[PDB]
Amino acid sequence: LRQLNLNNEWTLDKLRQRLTKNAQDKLELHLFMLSGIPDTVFDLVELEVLKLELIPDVTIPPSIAQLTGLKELWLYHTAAKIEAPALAFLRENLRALHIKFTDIKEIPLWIYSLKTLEELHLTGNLSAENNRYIVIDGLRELKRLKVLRLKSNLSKLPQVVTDVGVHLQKLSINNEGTKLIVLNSLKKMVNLTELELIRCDLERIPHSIFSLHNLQEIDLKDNNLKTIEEIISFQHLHRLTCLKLWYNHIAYIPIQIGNLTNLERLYLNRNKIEKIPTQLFYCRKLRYLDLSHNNLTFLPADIGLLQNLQNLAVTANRIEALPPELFQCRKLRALHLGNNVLQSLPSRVGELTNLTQIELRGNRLECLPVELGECPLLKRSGLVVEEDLFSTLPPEVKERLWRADKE
Repeated sequence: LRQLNLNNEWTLDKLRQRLTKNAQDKLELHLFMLSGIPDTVFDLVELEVLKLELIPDVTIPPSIAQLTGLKELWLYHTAAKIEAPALAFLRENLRALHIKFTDIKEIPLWIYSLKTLEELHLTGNLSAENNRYIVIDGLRELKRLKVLRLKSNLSKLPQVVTDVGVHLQKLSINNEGTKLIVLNSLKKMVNLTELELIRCDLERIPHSIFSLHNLQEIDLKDNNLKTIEEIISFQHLHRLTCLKLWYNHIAYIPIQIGNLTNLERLYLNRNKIEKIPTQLFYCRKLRYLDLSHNNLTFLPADIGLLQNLQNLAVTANRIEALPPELFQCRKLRALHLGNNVLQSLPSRVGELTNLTQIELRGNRLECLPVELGECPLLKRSGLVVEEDLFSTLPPEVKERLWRADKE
């Protein structure tokens, strides 16, 4: 009676109204605090992301096989019970499985029998008595995994993940402040491209990090690096293109950082850098530069050595003037320059053309240069600016911007 009442409550129309999209722009359905899964969910054929959140001991009927495009599946605090035709359609269609848990029994034993599983986030502790990576021992059977996110408060890495890593390309382990014992057991990551140690608290870089030639994304976030000294051995790794060293205790950057040229999204934000050096601007391929929340003494001129740079965020620094060299760069779009000590913007900012978003709530800009109104791609949504200095501008320029906004 409870199941059939659930079917009668949540009809297909309001479910279509409630349909949303995930981060991957895929059709998702967030079922929160439900007694079960209505068959109106399973009557769908175009669903790809079946999200199941806090449903007590549900039993999945076979009609999931009708959901022809089903690829993702979100289990958050949900004990899932499934049958064999469902397992068949998930063995031929399903290539993703997102399991969030706080208990071993919440994790079902069917999820290890998938023949197309490719993306897989296990959230919750996986280390237990006779169950430390033995909850999930069927991850050998899954031979097509490519993404493995583990928010599990983990202390060691299984070798079987290293075996799977012939096809796996992303491993992000969240441990809430627990150090793993790497011991150079990660070198089978030939296909790994994004090693993301979130809140690892390593304070050191093992050789396995700069032994893996396919790594392109390296963020040692919240690892409390007082010093970063292992970038020199990265030149054997030809594929590194983005060093997003953010949210760290990095006190200083050695001048040898000027040796690099090939980075694009150099994000060195949320650090303790005393000043940006000219050496850092020897990197010619930089397209994105985030230096938010630093102790930079000033902004030098060599920031204008970045022609392909698109977004620049030197927010929450001690910066007073933007050089004309920065305005020779035609590709500046997102200039998060706010909460600074900026005295003024030199009129050579009229050279700028592609400015899109700027933040100026804060700073010390005495009055708006009219060149800030000159930027075409910069609209009212992008020009997050004070209103009085905007009113200091001639009314007809404001009218032109308004007409561009509304027509």
